[PDB]
Amino acid sequence: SMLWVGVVSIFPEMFRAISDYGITSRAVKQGLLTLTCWNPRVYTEDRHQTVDDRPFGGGPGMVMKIKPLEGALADARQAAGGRKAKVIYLSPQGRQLTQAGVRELAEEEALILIAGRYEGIDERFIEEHVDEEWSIGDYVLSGGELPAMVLVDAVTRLLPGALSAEEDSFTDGLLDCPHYTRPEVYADKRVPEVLLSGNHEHIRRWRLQQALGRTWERRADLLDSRSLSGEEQKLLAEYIRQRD
Amino acid sequence: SMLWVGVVSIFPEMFRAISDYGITSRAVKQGLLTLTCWNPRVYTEDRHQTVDDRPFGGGPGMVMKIKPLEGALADARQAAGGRKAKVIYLSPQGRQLTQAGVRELAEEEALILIAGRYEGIDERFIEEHVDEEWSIGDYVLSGGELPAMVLVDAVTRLLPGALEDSFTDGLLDCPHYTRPEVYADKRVPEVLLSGNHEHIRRWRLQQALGRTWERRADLLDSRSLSGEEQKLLAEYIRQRD
Ligand SMILES: Nc1ncnc2c1ncn2[C@@H]1O[C@H](C[C@@H](N)CC[C@H](N)C(=O)O)[C@@H](O)[C@H]1O
Ligand SMILES: Nc1ncnc2c1ncn2[C@@H]1O[C@H](C[C@@H](N)CC[C@H](N)C(=O)O)[C@@H](O)[C@H]1O
Ligand SMILES: [Mn+2]
Ligand SMILES: [Mn+2]
Ligand SMILES: [Mn+2]
Ligand code: NA
Ligand code: NA
Repeated sequence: SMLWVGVVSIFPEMFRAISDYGITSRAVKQGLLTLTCWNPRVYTEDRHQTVDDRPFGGGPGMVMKIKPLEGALADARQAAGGRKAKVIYLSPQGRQLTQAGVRELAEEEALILIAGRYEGIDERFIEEHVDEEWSIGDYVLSGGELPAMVLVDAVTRLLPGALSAEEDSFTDGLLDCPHYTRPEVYADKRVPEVLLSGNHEHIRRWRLQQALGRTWERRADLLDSRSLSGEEQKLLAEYIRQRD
Repeated sequence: SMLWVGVVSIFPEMFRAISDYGITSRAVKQGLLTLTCWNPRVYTEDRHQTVDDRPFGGGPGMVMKIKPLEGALADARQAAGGRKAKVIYLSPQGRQLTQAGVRELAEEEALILIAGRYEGIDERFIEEHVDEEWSIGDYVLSGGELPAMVLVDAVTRLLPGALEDSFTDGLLDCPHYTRPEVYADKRVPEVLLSGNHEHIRRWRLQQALGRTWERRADLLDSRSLSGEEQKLLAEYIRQRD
């Protein structure tokens, strides 16, 4: 396989959402992706120990112990074999996931994703064993399982033969253009005429202007980090004066 | 139920990740959350159950056809009953989901989440039927199913009785420690083992402030840093190598 992924989670069977459905399922079948789970409860000191314990200093919730996690990671590294496995902890305190980040992660041989639960995992585990911390965004979820599946799904799309990933939002810093399909007219709304009767340069130009315009209206910060050209400044100026 | 959620998806089986697990599963059981799926493949009139069609203007991929989506939303809106249902489309082109956004969505009685597939859904469906578009972040996924579950999970945490946070009041969370006191030559900070609530309260606030400053200074700029916090953060900064 092109990419080996090992997931450290207390709910391995949640990962059926990506292993049984979509591109990730197809990539596993096609052999582009190997997906494996490692339950920390199977690695406790003895069968009478929980993965979690009480936080030192008080406060709400439970914290995940270092020993169950350290066991699961050791066993997962062993299964990675000769691959250079990057150990990622899914955390709201990590590097914000972006398409550029997804392209970087898609070049790795192996990835060991650590899906936290409760209030989090012990800092000494992160300090010792985690290579990088990643966030899917600025919000708090109950576990790192949906974030790990978000990472895996975004990365898998970029694997050769998995799917257009070179016609997307955040590829050239722009948002995508609108998409239209049959019928030509639906509920008093017709498909733009350029898509129906325009040539491949008219379509290329209308699609670029719509992408520029949508990015300007919704995600202005995206244009600040992406210096527009003279063609684009003209197409966007036209969009602004014509949006109504 | 406190919150009714209807999901329009071609893979309703994927939603077992939230219906069988955690807080969302617990909230369904506790009756705080009603979760339902509406497969557009059931609102199609052919032998192989088609939801996709070819895009106008050319280019790669398929676009999701209106009729299957029209059907599933109509049926979902009927099931919402007398609830004020907000129709959200999960899109990388929508409003970026943040904790403040999660707090706003948690005040709604009903939500109809539209989980797209392929290259997207027809713009005329979004223009006609969708109230707001939401993104989970600046990256592209193959479908709107993981994003819809991300929304539902973040919102459910804020439902009274479902369960301070890393994006609440500006700051990121402090580090967490548990048993043993010493592991592989690494000991838990002494403040945490001491037992003085004010010492712990101030150390924890300082570590949050410090972690936010180091990693997410942007969060701090858009925050009302008190005299207590300015002092604790100044101390965090000056007392590090
Ligand atoms: N936005 C996110 N992106 C990636 N992982 C997340 C995100 N939100 C929550 N998590 C995961 O969910 C786990 C459990 C969370 N309830 C704890 C969050 C923690 N109390 C904090 O505020 O940082 C975390 O340890 C992460 O693994
Ligand atoms: N970051 C995201 N946040 C919310 N939904 C997403 C996100 N990424 C992809 N999607 C969903 O996945 C569907 C299919 C995507 N492959 C299409 C994305 C589209 N080509 C674009 O660049 O905007 C979209 O219609 C959305 O429903
Ligand atoms: Mn596209
Ligand atoms: Mn139109
Ligand atoms: Mn917290
Ligand atoms: Na035609
Ligand atoms: Na705190």
